[PDB]
Formats: sequence, structure tokens, C-alpha cells
Amino acid sequence: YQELTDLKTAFERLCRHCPKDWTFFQGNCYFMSNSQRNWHDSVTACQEVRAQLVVIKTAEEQNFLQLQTSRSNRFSWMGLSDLNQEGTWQWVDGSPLSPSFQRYWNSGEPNNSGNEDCAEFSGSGWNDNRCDVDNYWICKKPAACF
Amino acid sequence: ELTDLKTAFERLCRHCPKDWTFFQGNCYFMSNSQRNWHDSVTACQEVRAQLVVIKTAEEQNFLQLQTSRSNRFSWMGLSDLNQEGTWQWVDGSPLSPSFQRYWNSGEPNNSGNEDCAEFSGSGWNDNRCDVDNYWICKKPAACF
Amino acid sequence: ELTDLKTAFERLCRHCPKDWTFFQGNCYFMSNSQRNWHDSVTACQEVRAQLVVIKTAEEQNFLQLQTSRSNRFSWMGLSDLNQEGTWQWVDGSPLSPSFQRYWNSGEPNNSGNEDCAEFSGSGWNDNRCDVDNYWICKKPAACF
Amino acid sequence: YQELTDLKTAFERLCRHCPKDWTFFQGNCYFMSNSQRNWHDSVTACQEVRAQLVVIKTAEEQNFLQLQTSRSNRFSWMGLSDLNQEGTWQWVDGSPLSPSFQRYWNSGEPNNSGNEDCAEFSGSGWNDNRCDVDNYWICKKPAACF
Ligand code: NA
Ligand code: NA
Ligand code: NA
Ligand code: NA
Ligand code: NA
Ligand code: NA
Ligand code: NA
Ligand code: NA
Repeated sequence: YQELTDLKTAFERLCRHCPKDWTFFQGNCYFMSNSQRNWHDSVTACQEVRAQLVVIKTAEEQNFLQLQTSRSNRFSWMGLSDLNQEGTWQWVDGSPLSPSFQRYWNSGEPNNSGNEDCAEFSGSGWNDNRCDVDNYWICKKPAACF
Repeated sequence: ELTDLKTAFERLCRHCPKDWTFFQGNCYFMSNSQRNWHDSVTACQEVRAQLVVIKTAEEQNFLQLQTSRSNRFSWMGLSDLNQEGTWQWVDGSPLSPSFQRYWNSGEPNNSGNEDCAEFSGSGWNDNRCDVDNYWICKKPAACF
Repeated sequence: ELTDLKTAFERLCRHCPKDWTFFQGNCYFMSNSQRNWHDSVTACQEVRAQLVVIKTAEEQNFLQLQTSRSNRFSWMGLSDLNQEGTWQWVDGSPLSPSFQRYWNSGEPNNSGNEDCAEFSGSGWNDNRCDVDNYWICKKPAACF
Repeated sequence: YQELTDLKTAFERLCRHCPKDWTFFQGNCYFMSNSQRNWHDSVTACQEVRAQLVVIKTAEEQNFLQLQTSRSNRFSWMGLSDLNQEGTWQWVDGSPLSPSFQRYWNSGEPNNSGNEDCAEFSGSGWNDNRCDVDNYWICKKPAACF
């Protein structure tokens, strides 16, 4: 198992093809929008380019993403929301926000009232915001070998 | 992770030359012209490949499916040139006992100077090595 | 056979673009011109690579040997742009505690707007991000 | 170990580069001469092209080689000899002829007398012959990745 991890990784890293203007990171391609849209229109905007409003699965991915948005100083949408409006945050892929990720919300975040059910990268952490607000968005999709 | 590694490998290394078909790690070339068995052998060597040597039942099945869309007869890397009823692949290996099942009904033959194998949609036939047939070349798929 | 597999892998996948140097699975590009830190970052992205992020002690050593033949100063994918004394690689990862040893004596600094790291023959120095330096790009070696 | 063997093999098979006119087989390149020379001159002739008078290491290699020489109906030298003239056959790489390979000699082969201390592929098996005789020869060298 010692080598398997290394080799497996070294191998998966060879398939790193991403579209033009997209950035590669650990097996996936990321797209930083050039315009702004509300949450819902961002969810569909990503599907149009065969991607998905970014669903964060590891702490390393979260670090990469936060660095990207802060580099351009833009507030960006992520595929996380609580549309049932009851403290249950879920990723657009259907998975639930794991306990170990609550650490990423900025102090005071999230909030039960105010009709703010969409997560965004805001400053050095996460903020919940009105889904109708206009923000940049980040798309994510598997990297290809060709 | 062992299996996941193969998936990565299987995913990355599946590059085949233009007009060759990929299948389980290899590239297969169905010719666009016919030649006798010996010239088919050199034809494959010229493209750094080998007149197809069948190693698995799946490959045999795949080649049958490919062949079925045209109903061709193709030379394969199998022969009994010394006429001993001793069939060998061009890589020197003997036709194992478990692969003898692939001969079509009535094949092979210990008579008629039919010392070469041809691949059809239902199995193998033995035939005169000088006959003109299409051929099938085989070589490993690449990674880039 | 595990190790023997790597040897095969290590042997086959060591292809690097023209003018890049291969080292333990990766390709390194020592620039032929200078730019500021941000333009160096985009310069690497333009060639499907990344301003070098150092992951092992061996790589650090290798880059020092490479650098020593010219005594250059090169931008590396490390910065503290928010000026927190919090250094991060361009892939988002924090400078681990065990890699802090590579800073040259007297580096880094919590003053002087020197928020970018430059690679020298003896270690790292922090410097104004607008200064013009050569740069080092990194990306995986290929198999063909 | 089950997969390791498959994968390892599938991988080694990707480095199959051989010179012009040389034939590839299981990780190595083989050259069938176009002229004839005695044994000793064949040993050096192969070194000139960065190879070695073929040293057979497996039964599968032996089958491949025997098929090659019989295809052209040529008697060919191999890197096997008993120059000490005392029933001790050794490969040019210094390794000894293993017990399980004695099966390849043609009936009656080898012989203690007659000054025949060099092995050749003769017919469907091996023959020992006078080293000064002219035969075709087969060179062998590792296959490259480039
Ligand atoms: Na909320
Ligand atoms: Na909020
Ligand atoms: Na026959
Ligand atoms: Na027949
Ligand atoms: Na500083
Ligand atoms: Na400094
Ligand atoms: Na003898
Ligand atoms: Na003899």
C-alpha cells in the first residue's frame, strides 16, 4: 500500500487536460467566471460547459479555491445551499456538508434568518448570502487525458 | 488502490494509431488490402506490430465481433508450416489445448497444404498460405 | 514486483519538453528571461505548468544544484501576499513547519513589502513581488 | 500480487523500441544476421551493435528463437559454449546451462570429443559444432523506450 498510493497518484496526474482558461488541480479543472450571476444561474451556467458549481470534497481543495478567489478579490458562489431554509446545508451533488467543514464559515456564519441560503467565498472564509445576489462563480469538472 | 491504479493506467494508455481499434490494452489493425500469409507477416512487422497472436478468450470474441461487420477472412499469426499438425503462433508459442475449441467445424486439416490460419466471424479455418486475404495486426496501445 | 513496476514506470514516463530538465517524475523549466512574480505565475500557466511548488527535500536539493551552475535568483510558487507572515504555495497549501529550514539566513521578513519568495543557490529569500527575476516552472513528466 | 504481474508486464511492454531490421520479443530486440561467421567473430560482431550473442533465459524465448531460425532454414550460433572442452556448457554472460535446458539438444547432443564446443540451432533442436564453422548468428539486446 506504501507505493500504491504514490504510483496511483503519479499516474492519475498524467491526465491533466483542461479547457482554455481553466486551471488544473488534483485531477480536476476549475473555471473562474468573468461575469457575475445569481446562484441558480451559476448552477446552470456551469452545466452548459459540462461542469458543476464547485463541490468541495477535501481541505486541500478548499485551500486551493480560497486562494484563487482571494487572488482576484472576488466573492464567488460554490455549489452549497440550504434551500429548505432550515440549517441543513447540502452540496449540489446531493452530499451533505460534513461536520469537519463547518470550520470554514466566517464568524457568525451561517444564519437561520434573512433568507440567505447560498454559500459564497467571502474574504478568508465562507459566508451565506441571498441567492439572488450577483457573484462570480467557480465551475469544476474532471480533468481529461486528451 | 491496486485496481484504481489500473483504471488510471487503462484510462491513460489507450492511444492507437489512426485507423486501428483499441481493445483491452492493445491496438488492432484490420487491413485495407489482401496478401498471402508471409507478406501479411512482414506487413505487420513494417508497422512495429505482429500478425495477431490471440492470448485471451475476450480478444478472440472481440475479433469475431469486429470481423462480423464485414464477414471478412483474415490471416492471423498462427501456422503449421512444418506440417506436423503442430500449430504455433508467430511469437513461437504453441496453440494451447484450451484454444483448440476456436477452430471452425471441420478445421484444421492434416492434408491439402493448408498450413496457415485465417480468422472468420465464427472461428478459425486453416488454408493455403499463398491465398490472398486481409490481415490483422496487433501491438500495445500507447499512453500519448 | 511492486518496485519493479515503478522502475518500468520511472523508465517509460520521463519525457520532458525541449529545454526542460527531468527529475524524479517531473519536468522543470529554468526561464530564459525575467519577469515579476505575478507575470511569472501566468507564464507557467501558459505552458500548462505551475510556478514551482516544492514538495520534497530532494527536489529542493536538485533545484539548488541546478541554480548553482548560474547563481540565478528565481521566483518560486510561494508567497505571503496578504502580509500575515503566512506563506502559501500557489496550489493553496501552507508552508509546512519542516520546510521553514530552507529560508536563507535572515529570511523571511515581516516588513518591506517583500511578499514573494525567490529561489537561490543556498535557499529562499523573500523579496518585492515587482522585482524582475528568472522563474522556475514545474509539471509532470510524460510517457511519450 | 495478482494484478502486479499483469500491470508490471503491461507496462514493460510499452518500451519496445528496436533498431531497423531487429525483431521485438518480451522486452528484448533480436537481430538475425545476413552473413555467416565463426562463433568467436559472431560474439564480437554482436558487441559492435551494442548487443550479445543470444543468451536464452526462458523456454518461451527458446521457442521464439527456434521458430525464427527455422523460418529461414538457417543454422544459427547462440551464446553457449564449452571451451574448457569438458562437458561444462556456459552462456557468454557467465551463467551455466541449467539442467532444465538439456532437453533442447538434438538426440545424441552434446558430444565429449570431436572439438565441437559451440552451440547452434540445428533443425528443431540444438547441436554442438566446431567453433570455426561459418553460421548465421542471432544478437540480443534490451529494448529501449525511445
Ligand atoms: Na442562511
Ligand atoms: Na450572511
Ligand atoms: Na492443415
Ligand atoms: Na481448411
Ligand atoms: Na516578507
Ligand atoms: Na528579503
Ligand atoms: Na562438444
Ligand atoms: Na555436433
